[PDB]
Amino acid sequence: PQDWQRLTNEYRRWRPKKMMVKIYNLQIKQVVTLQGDTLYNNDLTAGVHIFC
Amino acid sequence: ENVEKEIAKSAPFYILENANHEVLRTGEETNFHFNFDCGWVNNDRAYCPLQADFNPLVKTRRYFATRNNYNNSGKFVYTRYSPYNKPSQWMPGPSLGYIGNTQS
Amino acid sequence: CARSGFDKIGLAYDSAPESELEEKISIRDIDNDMSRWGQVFVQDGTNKEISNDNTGQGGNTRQNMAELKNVWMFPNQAWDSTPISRDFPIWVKSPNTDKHTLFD
Amino acid sequence: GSGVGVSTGGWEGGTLFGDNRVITVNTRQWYAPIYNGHRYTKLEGTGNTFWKGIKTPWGYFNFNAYDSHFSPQDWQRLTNEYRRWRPKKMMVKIYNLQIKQVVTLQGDTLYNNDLTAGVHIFCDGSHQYPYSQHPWDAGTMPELPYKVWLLENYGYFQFQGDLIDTSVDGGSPDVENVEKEIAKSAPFYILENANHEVLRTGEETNFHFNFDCGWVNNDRAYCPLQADFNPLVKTRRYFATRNNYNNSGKFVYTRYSPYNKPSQWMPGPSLGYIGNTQSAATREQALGPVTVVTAPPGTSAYTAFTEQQSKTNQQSASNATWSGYDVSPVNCARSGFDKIGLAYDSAPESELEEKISIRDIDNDMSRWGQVFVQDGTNKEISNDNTGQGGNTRQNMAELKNVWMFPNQAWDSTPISRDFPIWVKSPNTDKHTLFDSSDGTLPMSHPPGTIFVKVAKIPIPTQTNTDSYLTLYVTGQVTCTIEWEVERFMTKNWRPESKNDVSSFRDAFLYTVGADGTYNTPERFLEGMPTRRGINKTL
Amino acid sequence: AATREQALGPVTVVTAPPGTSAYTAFTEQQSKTNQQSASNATWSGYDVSPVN
Amino acid sequence: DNTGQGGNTRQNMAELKNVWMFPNQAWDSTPISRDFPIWVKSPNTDKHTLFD
Amino acid sequence: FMTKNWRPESKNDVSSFRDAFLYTVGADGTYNTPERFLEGMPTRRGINKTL
Amino acid sequence: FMTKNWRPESKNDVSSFRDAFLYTVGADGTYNTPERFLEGMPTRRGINKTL
Amino acid sequence: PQDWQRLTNEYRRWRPKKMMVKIYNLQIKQVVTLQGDTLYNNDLTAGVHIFC
Amino acid sequence: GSGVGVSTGGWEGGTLFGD
Repeated sequence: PQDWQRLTNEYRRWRPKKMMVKIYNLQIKQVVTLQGDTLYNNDLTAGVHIFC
Repeated sequence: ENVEKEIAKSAPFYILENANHEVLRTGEETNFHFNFDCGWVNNDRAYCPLQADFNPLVKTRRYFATRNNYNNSGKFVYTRYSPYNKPSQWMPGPSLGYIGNTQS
Repeated sequence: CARSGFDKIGLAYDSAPESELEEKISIRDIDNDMSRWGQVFVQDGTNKEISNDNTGQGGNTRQNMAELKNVWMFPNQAWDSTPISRDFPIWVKSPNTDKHTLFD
Repeated sequence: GSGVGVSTGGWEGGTLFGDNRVITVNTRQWYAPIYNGHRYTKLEGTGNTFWKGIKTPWGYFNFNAYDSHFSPQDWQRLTNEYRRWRPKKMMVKIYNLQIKQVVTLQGDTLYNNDLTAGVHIFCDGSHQYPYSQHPWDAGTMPELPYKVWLLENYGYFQFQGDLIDTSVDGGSPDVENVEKEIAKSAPFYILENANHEVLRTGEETNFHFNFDCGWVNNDRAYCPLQADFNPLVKTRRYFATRNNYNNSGKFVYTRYSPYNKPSQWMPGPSLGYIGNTQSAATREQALGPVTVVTAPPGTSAYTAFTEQQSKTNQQSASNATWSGYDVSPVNCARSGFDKIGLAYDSAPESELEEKISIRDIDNDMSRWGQVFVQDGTNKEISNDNTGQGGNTRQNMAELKNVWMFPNQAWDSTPISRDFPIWVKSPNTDKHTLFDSSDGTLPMSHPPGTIFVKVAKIPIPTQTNTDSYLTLYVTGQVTCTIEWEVERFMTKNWRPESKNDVSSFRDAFLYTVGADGTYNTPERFLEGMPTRRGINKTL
Repeated sequence: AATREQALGPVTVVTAPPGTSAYTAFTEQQSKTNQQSASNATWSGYDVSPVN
Repeated sequence: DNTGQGGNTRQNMAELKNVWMFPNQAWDSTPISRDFPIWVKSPNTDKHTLFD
Repeated sequence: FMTKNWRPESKNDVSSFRDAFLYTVGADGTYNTPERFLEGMPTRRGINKTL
Repeated sequence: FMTKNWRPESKNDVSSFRDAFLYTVGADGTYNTPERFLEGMPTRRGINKTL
Repeated sequence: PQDWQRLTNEYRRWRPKKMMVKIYNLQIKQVVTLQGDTLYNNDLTAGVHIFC
Repeated sequence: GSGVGVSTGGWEGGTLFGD
């Protein structure tokens, strides 16, 4: 909210130049129900598909 | 010859597994760069109507026509605009006066 | 488009995602920019229909002025795009069609 | 070398016609009085108008007209010999400055020259100050090089009287009152914030400018957009015809005539509104084809009510003239209405006679007289099969209002010798196609306005009230514009119509009379308009 | 209509310069300009098709 | 008046037969058959709108 | 922006907001957002543009 | 200034002025000046300073 | 007023660094009363004392 | 150059905001 306020108050116009996105610290968790309870344990060697 | 039969035939179906893309694990990361090509976003306002910007201190050179007798024998009689009312060449921007349906 | 009189009509939106507590619907009321117009009126001639004879007095009454509700694109039009709030979309996908008119 | 007793320059003038360039040098004798008593004051229009603005202790050089730059013959030779022209670069030179003091020693007034008095000269090239100069203003450079030119007082719009009206009382701040806000956010400009020169009699100054602009086309189309084709070949296209006037009907097709062929080229835009002629006695209400009421959403302009459909403040068409500003002419590509929009006088400050000239003559066939649209059969269809016709139906209608549409091509209005050259294009984000029905060339950054005021020399007073010394500035200004031109070439066999004087109705014109009154055209043809004889293959 | 050379088309355009009188023309008394009836205009004018 | 019930009936919706050029319009040109003309002469006029 | 305007421009101050507690969390953690368009700090407020 | 503050600061907008016509000349040329301290745009308004 | 507003809104603190004053375009006028009227005529070779 | 009839300076004004 302040970056917006300071943007609109101090500047005549703006446009984006270039964007950079970074997807990192990935963590893949498995959901298993051992009993009535649900427990969340981390399964290594599971992949995630990412497509731009 | 059935055209609706054809629309359904020529409708696409897309699958994202045709495309080359990354498969990552916990240790891996990825990033993407993009370069915008775009117009601006203007933060400043006009304080004046498009047609109101002129100098009342000078008298205009232009006259406006007036019909006189309301019949076939009539003709336009011309008289000078007021300094405070001057014609303009700048039209209003486009608009559609339809407010949308509120029928409940 | 360029009519600011109707700013209140088109856009109404909520900031709060996934909040069933309250609507909090915000509508764009405030535009002080004078390059956007409230109304446009067109006036096509005298206020009384012309008599077909020479001499004679006026004729049946006639509608001199009218509001133009629908203003399309025309030469020498200049206006300003709507003021945007903090929560708006930045960009929109332009279609991949062959022909495009002015982007506003 | 330099000083009080050597001139800074000399009188330059004339014209140079060339193949690719025309250079018109013009010098005038000008003077600036003390405007408004050296004070900024709120300018309010008398009568009924809501225009409100500032009156400024400044005056300015307005170089925008053709007749100021070209003589009557330079114009004639321009329009006859050249296909198109545009300005390239302008250079103005303000020199031979002389500051005189006005003192009344007795009943008589005597004019004695006070050295060491300055003059402020400011060219706004960035347009940081309101550009209030309008085309079709009477304060441009005189067409007669021997007439002295009184600079015009500068002033600018500030706020709209009926958009500051409601509940603007200053008892307590109303942040939700929008009209209270318009008045708060209205600007106020002072030309003493800007860096500018102060000159004395020995000093001079000059300014250069580089135009970036479109052209001014002097050639006419002899053919309608849709009439250019070869009747010797038969067309391949057929036109549909309904047969039986009922549901069982269908279109039956038959070939166009060789002499009637369809076209892909639409008529250029036009608005069929001729403006209000009601015999209204108020000159300051809006009489114009399109009057535009600018009001922000929350504001109430003059007498306004809420339309209950949209629940927004709106005005009656009669009240809107109070609150709004007309645009004329709107006819654009329709040449049928040429007579409607423009009427103007050449003669400045002459109370002798009106001499109002209206643009009657346009021979250009790329501009259309009327457009008719015809939507189907002349009789309504019966809902049963078989049956005969139905209730009568209106087959054809005139389209009065033609907006912008794909495949439109037209030509701008022919301009006379005395028109404005350019017009300020607004600094708005969005613009459509530039076509001015007054023929002007809109430019993003036109030549920067040159402002002049006379330095304020105080008079000591016991009462300490403001008292200034009464004195004025006279000088010489040389405006030299370089024009980019194109000579025409044609394979046409027949002779073209050249703007001869033989077509003038008045024999003695562009010449002084017995008392020195310079006789000017009262007609549009006598002003030697463009687009006369030079033919343009469509 | 049996006449192939009259204008049958969505938009028929009568090009006449201001002072001219095209075919059978009358003066509209509002603008005092020569105008034509929609039936006569087909004689004097040129259709554009298709306008869709 | 305030309160009250409705009023005279009103036409809510209508077909727009004539759609002129307006901002944010995007469309595609007509499909052409094997036998069409390739090109057309653009007029030598000063002003042109969009070519479709 | 750069301007020769003398008078002060309208800057999107919070003082014009109707709700005092806004853009801040509450007792239960609910982040209070604007329900009005002015409280969303729109553009085109005070910066004047010579026409 | 630089800040990590999330919320918008109070900026000395003119909207808080009580008198609409201010810092501008009148009909007779009288330049209208603030009669109040807020209308004189004081310092130390919105910019927050971590203690 | 706007330079002040933009100053106070956009900046955390300020102080002056260096000032430069320039006194120029000097004009010395004499006040003489030739009659009931007072007339103001410019007398060259009259000095002004300036001391910083 | 210099003398009774040439000005010693000109009107300067405005402001420049910078970082």
